[PDB]
Amino acid sequence: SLPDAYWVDGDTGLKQTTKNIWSNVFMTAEELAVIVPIPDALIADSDLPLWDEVK
Amino acid sequence: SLPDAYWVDGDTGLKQTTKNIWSNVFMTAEELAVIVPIPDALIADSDLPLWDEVK
Repeated sequence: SLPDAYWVDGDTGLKQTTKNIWSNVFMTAEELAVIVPIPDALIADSDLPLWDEVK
Repeated sequence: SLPDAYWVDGDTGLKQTTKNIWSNVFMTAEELAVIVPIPDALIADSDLPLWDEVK
C-alpha cells in the first residue's frame, strides 16, 4: 500500500492520519528425476557408448 | 484596455481623446499535511528503519 495526504481547511484546520502496509511472497523448489537401466552384456557388446549417448 | 485613434474630418477638425485601464491578479498559498502514528514497541521490535521508509 501507499500513504495519503490531505488539504487543511485554513490556518487552524484539523490535520488527518494515514498508514503504510507490507506483505510476503514465496518460492518453492520441486524435483524431477528418471532412471534408465541397461543389461551389462549389452553395454559391452555395443560399439555405441550408451551412457554418454543418453546423457 | 487599449487606447484608440480616430480619423479627423479635414485640415482643422477637432482631435478626440482616449485612455488606458489596468487591474490585478492574485495567487494564494494553501496547506496539505498528514500525521503517521506508530507505537514505541514496533520501532524497537522491527529490523526495518521504519520512519525512513515512510518519508
